[PDB]
Amino acid sequence: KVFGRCELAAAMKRHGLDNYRGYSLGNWVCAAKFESNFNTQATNRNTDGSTSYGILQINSRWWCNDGRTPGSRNLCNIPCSALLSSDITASVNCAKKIVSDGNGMNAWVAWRNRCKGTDVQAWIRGCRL
Repeated sequence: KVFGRCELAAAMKRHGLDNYRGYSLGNWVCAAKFESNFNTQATNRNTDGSTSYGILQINSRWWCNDGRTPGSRNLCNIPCSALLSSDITASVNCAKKIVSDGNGMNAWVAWRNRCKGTDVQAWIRGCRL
């Protein structure tokens, strides 16, 4: 499913991400914009041979099992395919664990390079929330 900007803001808020570990909703919508372009079905293979999945591009080396990443940890205890669903619940629950890992949202390289330190409030401007 390709989400609208305010539609995704409202689904992320209902799933408890506004201000989760101190990151405002605008951070999360900005990260999804640049990681997947709001598309739940986005997959991208990485250089180490792992693959990143879904709206927030969660990676198969540490977080989900896709059956083709040697020595991967499956920390969210989920098949990576569950992260491509139009219902973002599994993506949000795994992202909560990732942002709690000690490095915060720096774990998402597009957040670090394109969202960190910018007016991220612009991403939810205009939405009825």
